[PDB]
Amino acid sequence: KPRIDMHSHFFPRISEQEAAKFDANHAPWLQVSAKGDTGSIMMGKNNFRPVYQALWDPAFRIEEMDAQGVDVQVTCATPVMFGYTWEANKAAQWAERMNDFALEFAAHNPQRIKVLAQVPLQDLDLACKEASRAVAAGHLGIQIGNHLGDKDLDDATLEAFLTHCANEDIPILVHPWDMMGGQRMKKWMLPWLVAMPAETQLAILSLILSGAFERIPKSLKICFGHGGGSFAFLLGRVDNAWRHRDIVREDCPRPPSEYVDRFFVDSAVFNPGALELLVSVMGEDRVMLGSDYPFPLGEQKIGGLVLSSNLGESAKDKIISGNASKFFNIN
Amino acid sequence: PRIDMHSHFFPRISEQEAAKFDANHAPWLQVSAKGDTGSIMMGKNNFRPVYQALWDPAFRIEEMDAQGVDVQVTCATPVMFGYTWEANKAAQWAERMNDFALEFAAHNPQRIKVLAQVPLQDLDLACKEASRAVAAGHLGIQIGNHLGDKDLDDATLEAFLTHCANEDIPILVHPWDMMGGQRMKKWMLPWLVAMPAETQLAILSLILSGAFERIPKSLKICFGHGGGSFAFLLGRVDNAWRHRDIVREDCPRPPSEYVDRFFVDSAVFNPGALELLVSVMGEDRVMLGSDYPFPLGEQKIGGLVLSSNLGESAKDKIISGNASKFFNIN
Ligand SMILES: [Mg+2]
Ligand SMILES: [Zn+2]
Ligand SMILES: [Zn+2]
Repeated sequence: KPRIDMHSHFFPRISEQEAAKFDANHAPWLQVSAKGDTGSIMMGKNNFRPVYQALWDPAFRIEEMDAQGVDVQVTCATPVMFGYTWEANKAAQWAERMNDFALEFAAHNPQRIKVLAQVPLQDLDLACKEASRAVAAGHLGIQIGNHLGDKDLDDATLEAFLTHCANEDIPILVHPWDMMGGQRMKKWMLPWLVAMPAETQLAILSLILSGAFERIPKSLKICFGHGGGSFAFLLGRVDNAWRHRDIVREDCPRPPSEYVDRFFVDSAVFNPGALELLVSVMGEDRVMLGSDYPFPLGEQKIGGLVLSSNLGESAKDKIISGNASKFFNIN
Repeated sequence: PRIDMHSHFFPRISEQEAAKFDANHAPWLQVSAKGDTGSIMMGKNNFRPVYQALWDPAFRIEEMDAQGVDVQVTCATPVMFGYTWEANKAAQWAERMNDFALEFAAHNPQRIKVLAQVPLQDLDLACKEASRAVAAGHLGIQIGNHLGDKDLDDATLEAFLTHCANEDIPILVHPWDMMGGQRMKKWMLPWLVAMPAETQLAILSLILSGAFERIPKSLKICFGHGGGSFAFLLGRVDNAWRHRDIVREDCPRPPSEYVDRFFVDSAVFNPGALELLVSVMGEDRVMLGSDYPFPLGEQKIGGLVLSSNLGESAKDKIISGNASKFFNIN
C-alpha cells in the first residue's frame, strides 16, 4: 500500500559548457548558488526559471518525501529539456544523456525514486529506439510533450510512436508544453492558466475524434498531465457536438465520452469540486495522484486534496496508490 | 416564467443589399425557390447551412411555444459582426442589422427581445451605437472579444464596458475562435477547444488586469457557454494567485472573489458541469441560455436546468429570475 506521486520533475547537474556543446542558446543547464539550496535553470546566458534543491538533489528529495508521507515518486524531465525543435541526431544524443542522468538520480534510491524517459519525438525511428533503450535500462515509461509544433497527437508520426509504446508495454505520460496563444496571452501566467489546460484537452480530443483509439492497441497505457486539462468539464459539449454534427462524427464511431476507458489522468486539479467531477468522468480506476513536485504550484500537501475530498475510501486508495502501481508496474 | 437569454437571429437581406457593403466580406441570406431551408452567403459561396427558425419570428414563436419558452433574447449571428471592415462602414452595417433586429422583435416584442451589435474597432462609434440601439428598444449589446483579429486585452474594451455600465447597458460576450493558430483544423476543434478557452481568457483578462477594480459595480456583463472552462479551472487560477507574485501584480484580491462581478449562461451540456458551475458562480449569476436555433444549441430548452438536482429557488433564478433582473424584462 505505498503512497505514490506519479507527476514530478527533475533537472540534472548540467553545466553551461556541457549545454553549449549542444546549443549555446537553447540547451538548458543548471546554475546552483554558493550555499546550494537554490538555483536556476538557464538557457544560454538567460535565466529561465528559479528552482530549489529538491529538483536536482535526490538525497534532499527523499527527506521531503518522508515529510510528505510519499513512499514512491515517479519523476521525469522538466519540459524545457525536451529539445523537440533540434536537429534529430543531436536531440537523440541529448535524450540519451538526460535519460542516463535520470537513472543516476534514481540510483540514489531506486525503490523510492522511479524515472520516465524523454525521446527525440521529432524523429519517429530515433524516438522508438530511445524509448526501448531507456526502458530496458530501468525507466518505467516515457514522458512526452502533447504536440510537436502544429502536429497534434492525431498526426501519423505521433500515433506511430504511441503504437510502438503500446506494443512494447511502455507507459506514457503526456505533459502539456510549448503552449498555444501567440502574443496576446503573455502576462499573469495566462499560458499556464488558460493555454495549458486547452493544450491537454486538445491532445485528448485529437486522439478521440481522429479515431486514433480505433487503431492504437488497447494495451496502450497513456496518462494526461494536470487532470486532463479542461477535458472532463468540456466533455458534455464534445458529446453534444458529436451527436449533432457529421464532421465531428466522421472519424470517431462511438460517442467521445466512451473513450475515457482508453486513458488516464493525474489528479492535479486544485479544487475539490473539480476533482470530484474528474473522478465521475474518468472513473476511480483512471485517476492517479500526481503533484507536479517540486514546482511552486504543485500542491504543498501531496495527496491532501485527494484525502480531503468526498470520494470513497477505495477510490482514495486507488488514486493514491493502486492505480499508479498497476500503470507503471511498481511492485 | 421561462426566459432563454442566449439565441441568434439572421435578417432577410439580399445579395445586392449586402453587395453595396461588400461583395466578399459582407454576409447575406440566400433563400432559394424552396423557402424553408436557406443558407448564409458571403460572396456566392455557402457560409453555413441555415434553418427557418433563424429568420422568421412567426416560425420562432411556434417553436418557442413547443418548448416552454415565454421570452427569448436574441442577437446577431457572429457572421454579421463585420469587425474586419472600415470603422464608419461597420457603423452603418451595425445600424441596419440592429434595425433588422427590432423588426424581427416587432413580431411579438413582449416575447422576442433583441441585443445590438457595435462597431467595436472604433470606441467612439461603438459607444454611440450602443446608446442609439438601446434607446431604440434593444435591451443590451452582444460583443465578441475580438476585431476579427485582435490582441485580446486592452484599454479599448475596458473603456467600452465603462460606457455601458454608466448607462445601464447589459453586455453579452461571444468568444473569438482563433487561439489554435494553424492547429484545430478538424472535427470542430475551434468550437470544442479554442472557444471555451477564449471565454476563460476574456474573464481572466478582466480579473488579472484589475479591470473589475476600475469598472463600476453597476456593470451587467454575461459570458456565453458557462464562461467556457472558467469555473473548472478557477482552482488552479486561485492557487497560482496565492503562490505567484506576477499573478497578483494588477489584481489585489483572489480571482475567485470576482465571481460576483459577472454572469454566465447555463449552456454546459452536462449535469455535473452545471452543478459545478452553480457552485462557483452562485445561483444568482447563472442564466438559462440555449444557443438556439443552431444545431449545437441545446435540444430541450431548459431541460438540463429543469432536470438538475438544484433547489427550487435556484432553478427559478436560472430559468427566469436572473435574466429578468439582468435585462429588465417583465
Ligand atoms: Mg498536420
Ligand atoms: Zn508537470
Ligand atoms: Zn451563441
